[PDB]
Amino acid sequence: EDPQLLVRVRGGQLRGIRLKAPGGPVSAFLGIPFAEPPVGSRRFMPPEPKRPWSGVLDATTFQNVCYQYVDTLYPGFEGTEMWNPNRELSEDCLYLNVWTPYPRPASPTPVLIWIYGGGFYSGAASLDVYDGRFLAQVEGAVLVSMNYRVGTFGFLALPGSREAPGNVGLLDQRLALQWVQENIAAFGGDPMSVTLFGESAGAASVGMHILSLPSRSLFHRAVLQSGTPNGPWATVSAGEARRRATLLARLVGCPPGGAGGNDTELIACLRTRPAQDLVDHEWHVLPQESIFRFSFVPVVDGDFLSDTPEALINTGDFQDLQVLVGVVKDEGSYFLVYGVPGFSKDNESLISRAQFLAGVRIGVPQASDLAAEAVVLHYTDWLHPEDPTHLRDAMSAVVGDHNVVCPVAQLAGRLAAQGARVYAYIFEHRASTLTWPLWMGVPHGYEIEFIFGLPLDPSLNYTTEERIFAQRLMKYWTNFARTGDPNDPRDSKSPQWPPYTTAAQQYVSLNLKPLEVRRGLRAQTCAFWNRFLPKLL
Amino acid sequence: EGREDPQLLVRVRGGQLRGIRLKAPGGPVSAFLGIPFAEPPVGSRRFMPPEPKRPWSGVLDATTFQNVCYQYVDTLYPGFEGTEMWNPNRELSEDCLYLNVWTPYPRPASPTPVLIWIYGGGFYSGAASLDVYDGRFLAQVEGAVLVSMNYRVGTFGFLALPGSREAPGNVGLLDQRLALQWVQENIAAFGGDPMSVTLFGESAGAASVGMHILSLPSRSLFHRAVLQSGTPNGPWATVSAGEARRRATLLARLVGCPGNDTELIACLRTRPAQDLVDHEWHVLPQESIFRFSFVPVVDGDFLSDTPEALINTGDFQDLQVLVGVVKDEGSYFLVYGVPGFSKDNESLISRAQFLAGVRIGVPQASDLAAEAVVLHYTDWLHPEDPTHLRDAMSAVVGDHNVVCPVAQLAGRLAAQGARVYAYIFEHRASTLTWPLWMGVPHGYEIEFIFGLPLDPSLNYTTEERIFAQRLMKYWTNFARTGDPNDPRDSKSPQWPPYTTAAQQYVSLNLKPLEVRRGLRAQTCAFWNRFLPKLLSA
Repeated sequence: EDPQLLVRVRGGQLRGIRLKAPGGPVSAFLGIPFAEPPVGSRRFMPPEPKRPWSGVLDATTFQNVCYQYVDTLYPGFEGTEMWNPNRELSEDCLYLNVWTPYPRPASPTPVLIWIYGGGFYSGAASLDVYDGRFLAQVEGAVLVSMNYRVGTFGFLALPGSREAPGNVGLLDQRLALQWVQENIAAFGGDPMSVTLFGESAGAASVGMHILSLPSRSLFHRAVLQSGTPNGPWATVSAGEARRRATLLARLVGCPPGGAGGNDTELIACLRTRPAQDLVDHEWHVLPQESIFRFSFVPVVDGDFLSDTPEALINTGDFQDLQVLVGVVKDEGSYFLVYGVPGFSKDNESLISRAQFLAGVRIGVPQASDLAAEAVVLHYTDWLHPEDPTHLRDAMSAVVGDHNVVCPVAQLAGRLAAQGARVYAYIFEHRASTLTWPLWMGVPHGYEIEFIFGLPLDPSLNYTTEERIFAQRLMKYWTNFARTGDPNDPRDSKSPQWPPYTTAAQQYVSLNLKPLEVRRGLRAQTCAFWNRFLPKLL
Repeated sequence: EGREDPQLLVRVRGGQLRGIRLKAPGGPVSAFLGIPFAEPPVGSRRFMPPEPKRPWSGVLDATTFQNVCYQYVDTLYPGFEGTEMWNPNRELSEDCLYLNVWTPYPRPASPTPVLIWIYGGGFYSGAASLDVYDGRFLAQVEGAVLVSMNYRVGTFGFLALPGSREAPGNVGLLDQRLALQWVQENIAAFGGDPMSVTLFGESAGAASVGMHILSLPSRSLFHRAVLQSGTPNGPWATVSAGEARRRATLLARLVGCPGNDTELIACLRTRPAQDLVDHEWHVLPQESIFRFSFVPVVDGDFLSDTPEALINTGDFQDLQVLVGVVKDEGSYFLVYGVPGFSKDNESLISRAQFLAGVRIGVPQASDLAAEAVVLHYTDWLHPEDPTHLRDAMSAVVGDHNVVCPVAQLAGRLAAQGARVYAYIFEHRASTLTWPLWMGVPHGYEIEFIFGLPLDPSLNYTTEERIFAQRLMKYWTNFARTGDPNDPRDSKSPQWPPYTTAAQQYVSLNLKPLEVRRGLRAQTCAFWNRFLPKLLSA
């Protein structure tokens, strides 16, 4: 009966479990509920605060993973499985986790809050790669992660309606952030030094808390890894959200043969369907064949997001904000295998020129013929117009540039111009344990395990250099949480990480060599995506 | 005759000529200067095809250059060598259809390869009698027979009412062709070999050479071609029938000339030559640079279709061709009409001046096309940087008008079965009078090819004297064999053919031949493949 594992939060008492990290113990409080389960009449609805409970709630195990699509492209392949749910699915999933140092910090400690990715259609706070025991132990961080609704359950909107207003997955996140303001002190976290971090759709979510006023009072700093609120995939208009919602309805027999009058009736019908029925048809609502496009995503609703994220980053005022943003070396490789003909994890996917032109209409699905051609003409190496290696690598780059790198460059530029303090990075180390082929390089998400400190687990078989690398990254991130600046006060000469600016455009390479400072982030090519391409439409 | 030099009396089809013995550095040469090849195109013959020169009686004196064809005389910079060197150096007259021959002394016993020079001047100026076209060095050092002709420029050679009998257009091209015919019939009198005739020319001379390649009746008159910094395809070398009619009609109005093409032309014929020169520049549809009012027309006669159409669909089996560019094709005309630019300072310009310069250098571009140019050539790390802008302005004009047309031509020709050799000339004359920033402007390779540095009274450096010999060797080797390489000397590095697969070309400078690949390949994809489509929107 360890009093270190016994905490009273506002809703009552919790019992944690004592977990072991390589260099000592950590206290963990797993599966704490922060909301009423969003089930039955509450499906598609904003989350409500969890009611207080009697006695001592057992918070010693991860709670259920939110209901979602499960990947079966390569069944039993570690590459894909590591992202799949590692707990039972259930709409009753609004739970968070807290790792803290053992014994619980003497003074108030900066808090990191993690927001998983998964395209807004998948993910869970309980995956091995998001294990916060290492940051808690080695760096003394209080780490929090939360589940949020994904797919139709988190993101299906009939904008304007009372019963399905959209963005509820994001509100799940916001409620977990409120939960932290009110309760993290009890675990010895500092509600006054809260840093959000997230990757891919997680990073997009972080960016939305930045652009949504009611979230701004709940954190002080942000880290966006390989994702942004602006750009092609992360939001949809009200019009288009209505369209997919009503189309998902029609596809699952809602309403019987009316069909729709109003939203009230349509939503009522949608609530009566088994979770897996919605999910069965989640993927049939996209307007085009595509990759890096996802059916149910935050919506520009004039509420959570008062205007488009583009509009909001152009005019916002980010004076008292520190932000850390970066991308990996190969943002685009991963999704190629999910629907670009010619691509597979098994061979080396040396593609033809025709496969490349058809792959571009899939990668830039909203591109008109002329825009399509601009992209091809830009990305072809004219010295070797037909070399299959070049063509395979350019395909990857089209997707990564369009979806991640250029949106990130755009965000970094705007935030810096409007007064934020920005640090930017590219991550270039391919993990030795990686099970994807070499041609995919460093795919998105394969930095997370390093930031989270997994290589410090002797049992996991990372090279000894990788362990030292991971130590560095955890220092950068937690220094950034502590101070707003990833640089290490005690340390010199081994170069400083300079702020990113519109003028100098400096970012650093994160790999096994010490920091290298580079200038301009795909600057010519992003001028193409961010300045010319819009104008061509 | 009786008392004069036996080597200097020659008979041609039209009569008897007395040439002159001239000093070259390494010995004497024979020159026959001002041989008439046409009836003077005056009075009622203005705007009409040339007629062969009627035979004459007695011995025609061919010891001095003849008239220069009537043209605009530049005065932008009085006393300034850099511009003066291109200015007429004999009387301006419409009676200008003369040509010049240089051969060894004594004339060679066996037939010698003939090189025929076609001067540039944008189709509005030029003269075979400029110092930099002095044939004596190629004649003396390489034993070449060199021939150069005057051809009508400006209105006199190019004003066209397409379809009319009295001003069909392209007559300047016809003067050139008439001199090619004269060489066929008469060059053997001089020891020239009519079965080994190589055309070389620079700028509008190069575009001229290319017109002859593309025009069947000119085809039988030569075997090999050199095009220096110019092409028959591209934005300035030709105008449509419509546009030619429009400029001709406007010029007519501007000088007081009112259905009938007949009475319009008849009226133009009564106008003094200087009147047409005075209005020559007022007929261009836009403010521009690298655009000329009267240039070859696509008449469906001389040019059976556009040059672009004829290069794509023509069979170039029998053709060996040398093509190339200088380091800075665009710098020269920047001082003529892009505000910000000058010979007398370093011409650092602003972003505003650059955007304006782009509308002037690419006068046919829509707003969108122009914004594509500006996007492409902006350096997004240093987008306001005046040195880069100044150089980018040069590159836009140079690439659009010369470097990319040359690549499109080299490519199409190589694919249609021609042997193509390619170069970029990079040596700046030690004597050049333009400021440093202009680099190697077009035209400044010419004095090297013709071997002027061999005249010890000319102030070139010793390495320039050797470099000139190298180039004269390349050119006359090319004329001799269709291969610029020295057949024995496998010691020196080989100039390989340009091919679509490897796109090889050589650098010409003081260092030995170095081999490079792709001619602005990426950038030329922009001008040659993309930009056309953006001009179908």
